[PDB]
Amino acid sequence: DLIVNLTDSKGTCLYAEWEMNFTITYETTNQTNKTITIAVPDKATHDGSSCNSAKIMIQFGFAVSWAVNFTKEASHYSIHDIVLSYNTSDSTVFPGAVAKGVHTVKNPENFKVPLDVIFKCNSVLTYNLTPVVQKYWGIHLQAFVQNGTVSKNEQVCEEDQ
Ligand SMILES: *[C@@H]1O[C@H](CO)[C@@H](O)[C@H](O)[C@H]1NC(C)=O
Ligand SMILES: *[C@@H]1O[C@H](CO)[C@@H](O)[C@H](O)[C@H]1NC(C)=O
Ligand SMILES: *[C@@H]1O[C@H](CO)[C@@H](O)[C@H](O)[C@H]1NC(C)=O
Ligand SMILES: *[C@@H]1O[C@H](CO)[C@@H](O)[C@H](O)[C@H]1NC(C)=O
Ligand SMILES: *[C@@H]1O[C@H](CO)[C@@H](O)[C@H](O)[C@H]1NC(C)=O
Ligand SMILES: [Zn+2]
Ligand SMILES: [Zn+2]
Ligand SMILES: [Zn+2]
Ligand SMILES: [Zn+2]
Ligand SMILES: [Zn+2]
Ligand SMILES: [Zn+2]
Ligand SMILES: [Zn+2]
Ligand SMILES: [Zn+2]
Repeated sequence: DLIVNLTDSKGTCLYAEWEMNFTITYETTNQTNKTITIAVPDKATHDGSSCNSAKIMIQFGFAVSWAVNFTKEASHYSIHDIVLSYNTSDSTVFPGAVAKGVHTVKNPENFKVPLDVIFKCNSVLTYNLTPVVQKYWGIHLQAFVQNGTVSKNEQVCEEDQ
């Protein structure tokens, strides 16, 4: 139940509510592969998150970090540069991994959301980024919150129709 509620001295400047998990395939011994799913729980930290161009950063243990960009007035703010980094030297989640160190998968998505609204999509957005399947859902989002108060006006993703 990921919640990132960033505030300044005038109120909330960024609100994010969502759920995500990552299905990762990595190489294992004797020329094999292992596929695992990591559900990001809450216990995970949001260090580095900030309200130019407000970002969210999520860390979970040794293994996985995740980040996203919000850039204002690319018409009128873009959700961009979604990046997942995972560390296969962590036996805790990647047991039997051949490769060591960090791997990074980039998401080409560049999504558009109006200002002064809250973006809502409780539905599952799936991005197939081999070797990683990213799933996002239960999303309530507003970057660049004005007057310290989250908007009451909703923009709903098409998947919710
Ligand atoms: C976010 O935090 C502020 C201050 O901590 C609080 O007033 C508000 O209810 C929280 N939730 C939002 C803005 O959705
Ligand atoms: C990952 O998310 C999808 C979509 O919400 C869900 O169907 C699946 O059960 C989740 N996997 C785990 C291990 O929680
Ligand atoms: C699967 O394993 C092969 C070798 O068996 C390796 O070359 C390949 O990179 C692995 N793929 C993934 C997604 O782990
Ligand atoms: C996207 O975020 C990265 C850091 O994660 C930052 O360096 C970059 O400037 C951001 N994108 C834009 C268009 O500013
Ligand atoms: C990856 O994990 C291993 C073991 O947990 C650790 O030695 C290494 O420093 C980690 N790398 C990063 C960039 O966190
Ligand atoms: Zn849930
Ligand atoms: Zn809510
Ligand atoms: Zn905090
Ligand atoms: Zn670990
Ligand atoms: Zn890799
Ligand atoms: Zn590539
Ligand atoms: Zn009205
Ligand atoms: Zn449906």
